[PDB]
Amino acid sequence: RLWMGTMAMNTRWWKVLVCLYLPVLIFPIIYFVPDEQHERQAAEREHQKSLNQ
Amino acid sequence: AELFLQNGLSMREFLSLDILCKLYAEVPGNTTIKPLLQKEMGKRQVKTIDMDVVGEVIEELMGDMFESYYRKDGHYFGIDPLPTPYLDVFLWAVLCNRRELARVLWEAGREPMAAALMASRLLKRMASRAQEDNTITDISSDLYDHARLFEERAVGVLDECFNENETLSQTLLVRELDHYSRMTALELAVSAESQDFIAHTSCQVLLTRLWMGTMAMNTRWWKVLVCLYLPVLIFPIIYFVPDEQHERQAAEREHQKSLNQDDSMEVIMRNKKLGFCDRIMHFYSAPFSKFVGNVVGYLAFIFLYAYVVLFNFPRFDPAKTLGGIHPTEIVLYFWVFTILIEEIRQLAAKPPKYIKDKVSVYFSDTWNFVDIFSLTVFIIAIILRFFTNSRIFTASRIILSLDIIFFIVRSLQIFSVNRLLGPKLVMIQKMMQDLAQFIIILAVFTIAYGIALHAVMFPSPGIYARNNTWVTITSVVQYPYWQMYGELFLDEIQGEKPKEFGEVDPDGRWLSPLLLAIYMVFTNILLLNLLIAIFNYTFERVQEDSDKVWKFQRYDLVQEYHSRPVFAPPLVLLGHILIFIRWVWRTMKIGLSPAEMEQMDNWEFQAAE
Amino acid sequence: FTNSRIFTASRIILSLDIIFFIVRSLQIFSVNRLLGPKLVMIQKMMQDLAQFIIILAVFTIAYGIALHAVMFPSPGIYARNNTWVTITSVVQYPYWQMYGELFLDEIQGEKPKEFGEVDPDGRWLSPLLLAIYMVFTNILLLNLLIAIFNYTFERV
Ligand SMILES: *[C@@H]1O[C@H](CO)[C@@H](O[C@@H]2O[C@H](CO)[C@@H](O)[C@H](O)[C@H]2NC(C)=O)[C@H](O)[C@H]1NC(C)=O
Ligand SMILES: *[C@@H]1O[C@H](CO)[C@@H](O[C@@H]2O[C@H](CO)[C@@H](O)[C@H](O)[C@H]2NC(C)=O)[C@H](O)[C@H]1NC(C)=O
Ligand SMILES: CC(C)CCC[C@@H](C)[C@H]1CC[C@H]2[C@@H]3CC=C4C[C@@H](O)CC[C@]4(C)[C@H]3CC[C@]12C
Ligand SMILES: CC(C)CCC[C@@H](C)[C@H]1CC[C@H]2[C@@H]3CC=C4C[C@@H](O)CC[C@]4(C)[C@H]3CC[C@]12C
Ligand SMILES: [Ca+2]
Repeated sequence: RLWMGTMAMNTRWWKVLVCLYLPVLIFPIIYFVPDEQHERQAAEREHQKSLNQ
Repeated sequence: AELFLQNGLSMREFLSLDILCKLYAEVPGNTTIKPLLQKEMGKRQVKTIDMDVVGEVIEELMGDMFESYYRKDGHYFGIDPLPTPYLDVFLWAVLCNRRELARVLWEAGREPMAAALMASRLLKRMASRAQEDNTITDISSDLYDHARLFEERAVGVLDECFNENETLSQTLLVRELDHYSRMTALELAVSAESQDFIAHTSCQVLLTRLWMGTMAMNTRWWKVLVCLYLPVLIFPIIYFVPDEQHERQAAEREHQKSLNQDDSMEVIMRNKKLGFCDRIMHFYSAPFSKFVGNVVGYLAFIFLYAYVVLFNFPRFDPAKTLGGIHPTEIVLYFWVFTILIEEIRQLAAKPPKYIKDKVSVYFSDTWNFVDIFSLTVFIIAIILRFFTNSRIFTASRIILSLDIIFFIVRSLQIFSVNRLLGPKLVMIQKMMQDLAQFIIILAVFTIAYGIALHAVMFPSPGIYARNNTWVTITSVVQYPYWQMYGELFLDEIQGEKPKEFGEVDPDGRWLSPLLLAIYMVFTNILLLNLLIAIFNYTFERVQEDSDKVWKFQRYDLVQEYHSRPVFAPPLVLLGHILIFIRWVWRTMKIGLSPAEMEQMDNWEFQAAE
Repeated sequence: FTNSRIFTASRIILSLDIIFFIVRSLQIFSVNRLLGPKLVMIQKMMQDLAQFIIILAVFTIAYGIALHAVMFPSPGIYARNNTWVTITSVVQYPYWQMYGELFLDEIQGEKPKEFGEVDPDGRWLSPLLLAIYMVFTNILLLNLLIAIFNYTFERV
């Protein structure tokens, strides 16, 4: 996790290699820790809902 | 729940449809099934849970065209009781990941072995679903461990069934189960990758019996080889399953005296008899006879392809008749076209019914890469052949003369039917990883030494500078590599051989052997001996597992040759047409009677107890 | 019978029978406490050697046919016009190349008189195919055979 410092856990080497020299691609294709944590929290709020109605 | 069942609760009366819908309505929230049910009923806009939703989730958790009975049976839509109360409450228990409740409901059930195999499939498939998805919480190791428990239970019931009666247990493995979408227990044990179940003696003996499809157990290869081409010898010397079973029954009737004064599975597992014309077609329909045929045809192909490549592959000239082409090469086109058709029908006959899914499962095993590569490479060569130009003709003959490697290396699959060679060929592919790691480290030392050696021998500008880029780049890689295998270029790297090797710099003449000496210590008597140590370490660990992997792959082998065309290697392409006629007109299991199905359920249940 | 051909057959047959009469000595060596068990261990290792040679033969023949086809084209200027030497060369040269007898001068352009003149495109294909063959033969299979013998030696 410290090796993946403020960056999504499944970001591959080539994606980093492309984004290192093309910093315009840095925003669209690189996911971050807030994004995945927001997704998990947004999902887990929905799982607590009742299955009917 | 266990205590209520075994005191005075009867699940036939208890479980109605509303109770079952109420059970699925009140799933916890922390489980894996809850997101899946929500996602399924999320699409198609349905506010209330029903069994159609649950059926579709169970269908997508078993991908090989599974058909849950909730989607079709009339009892699960919206009084007489439900058909299988114990089963669908057990399915609810395993989908909620409740260990003790699933065990309790498993022990009070009709088919323990099939239910256990379906459970393990469901658990490990939803485990992988939970692992690879971000909007589902990772409880994957718990689900894999629970799947492993049900795998052990399935093997245990099989083992007890085998110890009681060895024949009817093999009949138990090929039962066409009605509650599991017409799918047999062996197919369920293959769907969930259960190597311990398939490696069990009962399954292995069954696979050997299916391999000997409607043919005596001790019919040797040469007897089949003779009878394959001489079909008049098919009746006298080939024994069959009815003959040996008639002999055993006729003997066992005498032992009781006082001492004083497409129907292959049926004829395997019944008391059916074969006439004259039946036991010809049944001989040709056997997987082992198709295998022997395949081997003979394959040998013919390799000798034919080796001849054309070594001796007679001329260039195309329009002046001569037929382009000066020997008939041999046309016979080669014919056989490669036959192999192409075989690979097309191997693609077409996969379990999923989606061309992407067929292709995805078709490229699962690594042989099909080699198959499609070698076939593509061949077609490209024959396309390039006809143009009458020295450069691209040289490209054509080189491409064929290298494709021989892949067609010959493809023989190792027909060698892997053997008990001894099979496991060894699995062990080799498991050692390829350690070889790959070794070559990476070796490449680093090789290139370091190579650049240093070439720089010192041949200075960069000057009198001794070789004025050519490609030979420099290739020499750096070349000479260090051959020096590993004892090809020491001691005359060359020192002063001698000015004409052949090239004249060396005066100070390179004494640096080169010194650098060689150091390189030979760190390469030959360190790394190579370390590679020997790595292989001996991993051989024992791989020895344990590679046998099970070979045991498991015997099913695919038998199932492959069960579906192959009936006719022999010379006419095999003619045989292929009959499958096309059957397909344009528009299997390893038996259907039992209701009385027999009841008897088999009772015997299986007692074995589970 | 006094005839050069069958006399040559006679002396060759005797000069090869010496092998079997000398190898027969290993039974009189097997009365020893130490040499006896070792001679039993050898015959139990012959099975693993047999399996190894089968797999090795498949790689040898694949490489052999490819090598000879590329060096010497099938008809043409560089086609060697002799069937027996072709059949024996396919088997021969790959086999000696296992034991470090790399024919690097021969499979490349040099030695036109001894080995035979090679096709211009075979001159650069042959070392590349050799290099691949040497990886999969010397530093994979032979080391795997060492691993197989050490595994089975304790059990035997
Ligand atoms: C490579 O090219 C270089 C430069 O043209 C050659 O070096 C010259 O060789 C001549 C003849 O021996 C000398 O008189 C010069 O003094 C050299 N030049 C320098 C700058 O020192 C060299 O001969 C060529 N080498 C080969 C092998 O062709
Ligand atoms: C093998 O035989 C072939 C065919 O007879 C010979 O190839 C011919 O060689 C001559 C002389 O070099 C050329 O003029 C012809 O063009 C070649 N024929 C063709 C069809 O290209 C070849 O010389 C013989 N090889 C050996 C080593 O004896
Ligand atoms: C095995 C142990 C003793 C290490 C041996 C290292 C030897 C082989 C190395 C180290 C120094 C090297 C020598 C260094 C100097 C010379 C002088 C001249 O003739 C060129 C080669 C020659 C003769 C080298 C031959 C190889 C060499 C002798
Ligand atoms: C050990 C690792 C680095 C792999 C090394 C592979 C080397 C030895 C292989 C791969 C490509 C091959 C080269 C391909 C092209 C040429 C050009 C010419 O000179 C003929 C041989 C030569 C020089 C080959 C020599 C052997 C070669 C260099
Ligand atoms: Ca295939």
